[PDB]
Amino acid sequence: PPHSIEAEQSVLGGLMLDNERWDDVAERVVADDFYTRPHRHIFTEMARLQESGSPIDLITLAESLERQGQLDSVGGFAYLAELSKNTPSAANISAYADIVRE
Repeated sequence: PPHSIEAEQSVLGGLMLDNERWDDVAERVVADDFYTRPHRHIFTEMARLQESGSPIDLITLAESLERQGQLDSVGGFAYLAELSKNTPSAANISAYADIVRE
């Protein structure tokens, strides 16, 4: 299957809905593997958060990006909200993580 942005969206959104699938995703993809700037930024952020013991769900994430002035640079809360809603829970994050890797 093709790369596209939807795949990236599903990885990120999916990670927001399930902070546990992180290790799997991290072992398959890296920030710079993402097309868009927003996505690389969000990914780096989730990396920082998760590597510091903090959850990477929508509320925690949006909260940290705002306290850092970077919320606008990522697409604002509206976009993070969109990623959270658009990605169905019935998806294989590891698969998409791999699709994004190549």
